[PDB]
Formats: sequence, C-alpha cells, structure tokens
Amino acid sequence: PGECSVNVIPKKNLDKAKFFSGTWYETHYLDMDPQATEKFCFSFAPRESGGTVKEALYHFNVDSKVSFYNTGTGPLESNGAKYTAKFNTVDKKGKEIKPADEKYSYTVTVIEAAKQSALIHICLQEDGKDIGDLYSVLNRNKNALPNKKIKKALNKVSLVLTKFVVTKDLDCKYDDKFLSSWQK
Ligand code: HEM
Ligand SMILES: NCCc1c[nH]cn1
Repeated sequence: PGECSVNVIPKKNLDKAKFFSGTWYETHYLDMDPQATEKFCFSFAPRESGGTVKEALYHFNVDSKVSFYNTGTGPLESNGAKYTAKFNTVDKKGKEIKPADEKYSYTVTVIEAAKQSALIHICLQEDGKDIGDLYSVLNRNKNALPNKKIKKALNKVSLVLTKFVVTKDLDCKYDDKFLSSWQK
C-alpha cells in the first residue's frame, strides 16, 4: 500500500504567523516510496486566516524540465500545526487551469520549526485513503542546512537526514515571483 507514516506528531504551539508567511524552500526530501526517484525541487507560500490555510505550491521536475503550479485550501486543525487541503492547478499568473478533483486531498503536518528551518510531512489521499507520503526539510534560504532541532525531530521517529535527497545539488529552476506575490 501507499500507507502514510505513523508517529507524525504536530509541533506543539507552532507560531502560526511566522510559519504561515513568506516563501519556504524544500532543501531535503524523503519520498517514502523508494521507487519515486524522479528529482524535484519544491517551494511554497502558505498562509492562514480564520482557521483556513491557503497556500501556493511550486514544483519543478528536474528530470523533465517542467514546472507546475497549484494552490491548496483547507481547515487548520485545533492543534494549529496540521491541515488537510484540496488543491487545484493554476498557471504562473495564478489563473486556474484545472479545477480541484474532489477525490484528492493532502494532509500537511508541521513536525518542527526552528530559526529559519522547518520539517513537514505530507500524506496524499484519494477518497480519504492513503496513497503515499513524504517528509521535507524546509528553509527560508535554498542553500542553507537545517537547524539541529530538525535533526532531533527526525531522530525521534527513527529517520536520519542522510537518507534524504538533497536539492541544492539539483539543477533547480524556481518561480519565486509566483510565491512572492501570493495573495498580493
Ligand atoms: C518537498 C518535496 C516534494 C517533492 C519532491 C514532491 C514531489 C512531487 C511529485 C513527484 C509529484 C507528482 C508529479 C507528477 O505527477 O508528475 C507531486 C505532485 C504534487 N504534490 Fe508534491 N512534492 C513535495 C512537496 C509537496 C508539498 C509540501 C505539498 C503540499 C503542501 C505537495 C503537494 C502536491 C500536489 C498538490 C501535487 C499535484 C498532484 C496532482 O496533480 O495530482 N507536494 N509532488
Ligand atoms: N509520497 C508522496 C509524494 C508526494 C508528492 N507531492 C506530495 N507528496
């Protein structure tokens, strides 16, 4: 199965205003499907208001040199560090080019955040059933290494950073303006 990981614990008392601001770059990622070996770059701009998350997502396929843009929207859990979103497909100007498919959703858990670093987990689902998951280390700076608090969080769940794919070595292309201008 594409069963999502157990023991994914939301950070206690995440600072929402700090986390749900600016642009986050994935610096390391671990797709829990060992055969998912396509190289990707990822960045996003998550925002929150009134218990609803609205985020802009950017992916770049290094293997194919194709980029794609999505937006996701959903309720933030009472714990304040986990949300489940439905997503559509937009172009680089933010115009919807494909509507959200009702059967798909994803659940983001913010496991840890420290300084300019964060660690999230994403469980993808179809009709409310797991179809795969991934962990990502995030940083405000593409070239930066994670704060040690991130490693501690990985270590609590028997993961080590060396298992992760490192992105700075990849030939990434980013659309930073798409994310900078999110909700502007
Ligand atoms: C951090 C490293 C990440 C990597 C390496 C990654 C990789 C991928 C890959 C390989 C796909 C499939 C693309 C294809 O079908 O051609 C994908 C799709 C997608 N991912 Fe990610 N992802 C990451 C993070 C995230 C995060 C954090 C979110 C949500 C907050 C997210 C949401 C999505 C969405 C909405 C799609 C489109 C699915 C569809 O079109 O059916 N991803 N990503
Ligand atoms: N194993 C989950 C893959 C993925 C891609 N994008 C988001 N999640």
